[PDB]
Order: sequence, then C-alpha cells, then structure tokens
Amino acid sequence: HVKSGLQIKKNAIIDDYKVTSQVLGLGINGKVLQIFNKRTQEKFALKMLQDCPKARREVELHWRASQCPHIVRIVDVYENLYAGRKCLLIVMECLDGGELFSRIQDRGDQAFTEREASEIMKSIGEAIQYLHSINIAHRDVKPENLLYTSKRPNAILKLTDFGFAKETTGEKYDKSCDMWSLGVIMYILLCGYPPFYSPGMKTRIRMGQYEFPNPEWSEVSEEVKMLIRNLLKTEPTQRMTITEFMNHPWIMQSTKVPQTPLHTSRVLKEDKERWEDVKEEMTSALATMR
Ligand SMILES: COCCOc1cncc(-c2cc3c(ccc4c5c([nH]c43)CCNC5=O)cn2)c1
Ligand SMILES: [Mg+2]
Repeated sequence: HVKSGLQIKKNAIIDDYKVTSQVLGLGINGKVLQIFNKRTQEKFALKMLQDCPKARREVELHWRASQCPHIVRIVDVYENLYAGRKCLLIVMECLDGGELFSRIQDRGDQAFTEREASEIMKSIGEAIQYLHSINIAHRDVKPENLLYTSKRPNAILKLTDFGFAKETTGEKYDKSCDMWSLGVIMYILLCGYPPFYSPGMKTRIRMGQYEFPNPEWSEVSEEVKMLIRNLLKTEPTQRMTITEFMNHPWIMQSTKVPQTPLHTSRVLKEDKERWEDVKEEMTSALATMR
C-alpha cells in the first residue's frame, strides 16, 4: 500500500484564503484560526507553527495520519514568512461540532447511554489503531483534542493536535500512554468524572478508595470495569494494547451494547466548575506518562 508524500506550497497563503482573527482553539505550539477559501468561499481551520525540525516532524506524522476517517484532515501546508517569522501554515478541515464532552454536557434531557459511550470509544480507538499500526504514538489524547465535524447528531468525531506525536519503532511502550488515555476517557464517559485522586462541590472519588463508586457505577457491568482496569493498568508492560482493545466485544459490538442510562451528562453539569481542573490534572499526568 502506497500513499503520496507531502507537497508543501510556497506561495502566499493569502493568495488563496481570507485569514480572519477568530481563535478556534489553542494548541501545543500555537493558535488555530478561522479562514475561508476564496474560490469556493468554504470555511477552514489554520494552524501556524514556527518552522523548525520539531514542527516539521509534527506536520509529517500528521500527514501520514490525515486520511484516517477519525483524525482531522490536512488540506494543504504552506511555507510562508508570516509576520516576520518563517512558518508552516497548516490548513485543516473545519470542525464545528465542538469538543466531545462539551456536547455531552449540553444534552437537555441528560440521557447518555452506555451504548453511546461505546460507539464514541470505538471511534477514538480506530484513530489510535490507525496510528499504532504505522508506528506512531499520539501522546496527547485528551478532551480538548477530540472534536466533532458538525453539530449534527450524526457528526463524526475527530482526533487533533500532533504536537506530541512520535515514531515508536523500537520503543514500543511509547504507545502505552495512548491506551491509558482511552481508559481515562472511557471512565469519564461512563460517570462524568476522571479516575483521579484530587469548595462547594461533591467529592466523587475519595483518596485511596475503590475506583468505581456505587452512586454512578452501580449499574455498570463487571465486564466493563475489567476493560477499564486493563486500560488503566499501572505497569505499561501489562496494560492493554490497541489490538486487544479493538477486539473486545464491548468495542467490537458497540451496536449491541446495553443502553444503560448513565450519570455522565448530569455530573458534567453539576461539576462544570471544576472541568478546567480535570483537564489540567490530565495534562499534568500525561506529561509524566509519556
Ligand atoms: C472550543 O472548541 C469548540 C469547537 O470550536 C470550533 C469551531 N470551528 C472550528 C474548530 C476547529 C478546531 C481545530 C481544528 C483542527 C485542529 C485543531 C487543534 C485545536 N483545535 C483545532 C486545539 C489543539 N490542537 C489542534 O491541533 C479544526 N476546527 C473548532
Ligand atoms: Mg482524516
């Protein structure tokens, strides 16, 4: 199987796009902006990286991944002087749907089911599987990097930001922290809070306590808890791999998973005061996992 290599454009990007000033997010090495094609008037996202060997490898690895149905797509890459710095400008497909958990938290009826958690986990897992099978580890899988293509209920979930991705050839355990990220994301999808030991808020997980508290976890199957314990296993030598994950009946047959009603959407609203703290705890943790 043969895919073509990245042809970087040298002409001024502004010959092709109107470049606005609105932020669409904040990345590892820069800011994402809103732009429009001129000849089609269509909308797109732009990432600006200052040219250097690191940015070069981010663009390459992301390019290898681009065609995966669940990874954000690269439309073109420009090499320009942009405000007196030499930059790689990355044009990507626009993702209006928003961030994964933001969309779940905004559900007016608050009815999120185990079956939906499963389908979401299946989408993310396909992105990780694509990457791991060509020996790339993403290494920044977390809430702000999982976005929906449109606001439609049927929108596709996409993984973004390759600012930490690396080639793993030889060092295979670089892939493990991606699997841990899946464990954490799956756990949050099922109850509405992280499996972390941490105001006028409820404490969801007491320090040192059994990790599936009865209020939210009582109707979840022991099978699903075992899946999670495998993903969150402490030793990378023992943690589940992406192949084992994608072969688990809970992911493989996500179509036929119990539509068990979950507390997730409800807890995301109640605890939204501490969401930034969750994302921070995961960012810190991830820095020590990878
Ligand atoms: C606050 O989010 C709610 C959703 O808001 C919108 C609205 N319109 C477009 C986007 C968007 C963000 C992107 C992206 C392609 C790549 C990336 C990256 C980020 N954000 C993005 C941030 C982190 N790293 C990225 O590469 C493509 N599109 C997002
Ligand atoms: Mg893609």
